[PDB]
Amino acid sequence: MNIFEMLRIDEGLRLKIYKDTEGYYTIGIGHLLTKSPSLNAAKSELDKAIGRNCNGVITKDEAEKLFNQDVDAAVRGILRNAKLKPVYDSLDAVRRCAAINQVFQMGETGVAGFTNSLRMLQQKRWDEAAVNLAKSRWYNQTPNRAKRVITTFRTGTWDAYK
Ligand SMILES: C=CCc1cccc(C)c1O
Ligand SMILES: [Cl-]
Ligand SMILES: [Cl-]
Repeated sequence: MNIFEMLRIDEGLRLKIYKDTEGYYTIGIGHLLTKSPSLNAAKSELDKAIGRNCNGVITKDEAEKLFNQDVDAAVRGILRNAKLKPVYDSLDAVRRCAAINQVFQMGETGVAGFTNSLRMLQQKRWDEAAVNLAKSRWYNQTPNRAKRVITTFRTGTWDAYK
């Protein structure tokens, strides 16, 4: 298992513009296009991102391409965050995947306000952190997924992803 397989499991793959769980225009492997509720803004965005007029549809290769960039962007976001960097580096590899997933799903922003959890993760207080983590809108809106990630933090193994 690795970060890509992991996130490809959590986000799925779709070749046509779609609305995510928050009702936003997305495509491929969880690639957010825009927050605006205008489809046309979305297609514009899609066009800009691929480098061609897609008319709302892309190839697998194209999705995978966006995906590579996106993973990359997430990690790099982590490492550039003073609050995040230190935690992330304190962790082992599996656990690090869990951190990327959260960041991929919610942004460096969303993750930065998980102060308390962050701290607990840094201290290696696994179960403690796992409980804290659950007390959140994130867990409550996307429970199956949050569950997987949390377990991942808690145990350091890939069991949640079987
Ligand atoms: C709940 C936060 C866990 C966490 C620790 C380190 C770095 C990132 C990006 C992260 O999401
Ligand atoms: Cl792009
Ligand atoms: Cl879910």
